[PDB]
Amino acid sequence: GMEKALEAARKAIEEHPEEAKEVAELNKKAGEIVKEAGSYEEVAKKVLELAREGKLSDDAIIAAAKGLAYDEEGQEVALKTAEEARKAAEESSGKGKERLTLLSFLLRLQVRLTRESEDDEGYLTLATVYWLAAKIAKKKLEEDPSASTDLEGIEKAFEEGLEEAKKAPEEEILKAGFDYFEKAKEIMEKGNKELRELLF
Ligand code: NA
Repeated sequence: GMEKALEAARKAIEEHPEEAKEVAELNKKAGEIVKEAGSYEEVAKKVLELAREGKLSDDAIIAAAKGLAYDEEGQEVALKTAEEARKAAEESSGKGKERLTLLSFLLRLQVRLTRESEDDEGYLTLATVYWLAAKIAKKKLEEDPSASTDLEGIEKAFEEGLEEAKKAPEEEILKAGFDYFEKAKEIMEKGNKELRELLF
């Protein structure tokens, strides 16, 4: 059912092109900030450390995970940083564990999107559907506290949200796309602003 869900994501991009183009440009800006802050191994280690020390906010982690995964060679580094974040989050607490868990999840999610898309416009369409999956995944974690805050538990909630997202009605995916455009604009504006100050 992924085909029909992509069709509803494309309608949202056609019905709000100015917002979707802003998100796509905010995504390339995150890629530039991370690419230009130094080598991909330098930035990833730096991004992991700042996240482990509670200095990267949730929006700056979203932006860094995108920027580190928008390069094929970066995908290997982003995957390495994902496992390091999970092994560091397991030996951490509070914000350290929480921030590194998001970092681990978002790195692998962005590598997945980047691998499953052939250009930036295919990425924007697929990311719209994953945004609905995340909301469905979040409610699953909110309804069930026992659900593992662990990376392996969030991904299972995401897969369950992704399966339910492919089969959602047209208007549900459509409205989720307009919200993605709205939220991604704010998140990436603050996230890139914060990555800029910390990485240079
Ligand atoms: Na870099």
